Amino acid sequence: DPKFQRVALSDGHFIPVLGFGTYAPEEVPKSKAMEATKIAIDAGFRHIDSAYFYKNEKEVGLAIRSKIADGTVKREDIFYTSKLWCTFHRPELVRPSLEDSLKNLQLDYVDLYIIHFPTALKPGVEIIPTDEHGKAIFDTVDICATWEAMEKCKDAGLAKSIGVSNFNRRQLEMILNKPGLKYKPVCNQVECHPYLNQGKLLEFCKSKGIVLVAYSALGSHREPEWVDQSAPVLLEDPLIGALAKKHQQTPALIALRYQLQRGIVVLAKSFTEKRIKENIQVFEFQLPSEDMKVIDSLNRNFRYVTADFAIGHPNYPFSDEY
Ligand SMILES: NC(=O)C1=CN([C@@H]2O[C@H](COP(=O)(O)OP(=O)(O)OC[C@H]3O[C@@H](n4cnc5c(N)ncnc54)[C@H](OP(=O)(O)O)[C@@H]3O)[C@@H](O)[C@H]2O)C=CC1
Repeated sequence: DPKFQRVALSDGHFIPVLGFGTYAPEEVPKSKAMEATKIAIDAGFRHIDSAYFYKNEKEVGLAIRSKIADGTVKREDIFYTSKLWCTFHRPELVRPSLEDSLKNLQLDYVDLYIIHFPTALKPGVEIIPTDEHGKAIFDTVDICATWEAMEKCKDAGLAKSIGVSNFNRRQLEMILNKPGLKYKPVCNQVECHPYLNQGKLLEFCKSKGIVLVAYSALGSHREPEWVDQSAPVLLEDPLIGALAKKHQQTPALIALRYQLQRGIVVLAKSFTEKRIKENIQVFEFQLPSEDMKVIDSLNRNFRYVTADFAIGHPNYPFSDEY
């Protein structure tokens, strides 16, 4: 079945091309990620994307283990991703954080463990420590030192593959060029959609054998406190709509298909049963090249995720052109 198709990672493992996103706004209970991940697995999703920062790994782990126990899948059929949060970048904190995730999931390994952002923050109890004025407190940690601790996690068997998220081209070169490098990042998970199509970073990643993984491919949750209401609304875009009508699909499906045909691994979050089922219908139609070119005209360098917490940090990723 085409919906189970996978893309080769540089390390010899394989990643399903469509993934299920599990983040939701803080008012949504974590149970809904559990319930939705069960439905996703039933619908045919096998790649599941989470993070320490989402505070949902006990719930997503329960979902996965329930679907292993009712025989819908085996562990090896699931591709689960987690992410190292910025307050754990110090080398001594990386494996213990992954081990905590694994204890919360009740799983023996993750398929993929990635550095969530390139900006280390002060370690401690707070997930985003701040000062008196509500600004985040930075830390100074060499990203290469964090990377070597990620390599040790692969060697320990706790992560089948390792990668990065929200890195720019300069930052990927830092790791690629690290003396002693043992494992190249297998991916770079970044925002990507028709308003931010990532064409330059994609070409760079492809030149280096790194898979680009797209988040906010359906336009995000648009939470205030990360997105100004003046943000363009991807799923209401009238041209995406016209193409959805042309193909007898939906806007969401156009947005997802665009990414698949560019060699991108695309995430899609939905906690609505009908939509979960819809989204995996992306494998049931194709776009012609002329329509791909039209969708390329939508690019406007618009980010739903600016990571304002990290503005002023030396490793802030989004100042460079790519
Ligand atoms: N590495 C990183 O820094 C980041 C990683 N991520 C990952 O990427 C995932 C996806 O990105 P995210 O920004 O969460 O959201 P998406 O861009 O995937 O959009 C989710 C929104 O689209 C809605 N939606 C889903 N499918 C449809 C459909 N078929 N028709 C209409 N609306 C639909 C959802 O509603 P509903 O659920 O109510 O159905 C939700 O409101 C995250 O969950 C997370 O796993 C995201 C941001 C950052």
